[PDB]
Amino acid sequence: SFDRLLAENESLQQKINSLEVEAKRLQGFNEYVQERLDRITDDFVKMKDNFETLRTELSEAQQKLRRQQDN
Amino acid sequence: SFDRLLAENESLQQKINSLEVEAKRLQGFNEYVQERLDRITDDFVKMKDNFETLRTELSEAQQKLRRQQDN
Repeated sequence: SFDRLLAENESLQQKINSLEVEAKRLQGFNEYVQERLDRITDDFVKMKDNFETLRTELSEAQQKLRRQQDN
Repeated sequence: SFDRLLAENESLQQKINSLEVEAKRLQGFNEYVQERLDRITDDFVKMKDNFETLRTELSEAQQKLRRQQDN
C-alpha cells in the first residue's frame, strides 16, 4: 500500500548524501572564516582610519623631508 | 516486509528539514563571504606592507616636523 514511500526511501538516503557532505563541510568552513571575518575587520577598519592620519602627515612630511631629512 | 524502511521514511523527511535549511543557507553565506574574503585580503595585506613604509618614514618625519613643519 505505502509502496511509493518505499520508492522514496531509496531516494531519500541518496539525496541526503549530497546534503550531509555539503552542510557539514560548509559549517566547518563557516567556523573557520568566522574567526578571520572578525579579526581582519579590526586591523583593517582601524588601520584605514589610522592610515589617513599617517598619509596626510607623511604626504606633506615627504615634501619637506626632501628638503632636509636629517641633513 | 520492508516496514522498517517505512519507519525510516518519516524519519528521513524530518531529518532532511534540518539539512536543507542549513546547507543551503550556508552556501548563500559562503557565496557572500567569498566576495569579501578575497577583496579584503588585497587592501589588507598590501596596506600592511605599504604601512611600514609610511610608518618608518613618518615616524622619523614627525620628530623632524615638530622642529619645522612649514614654519
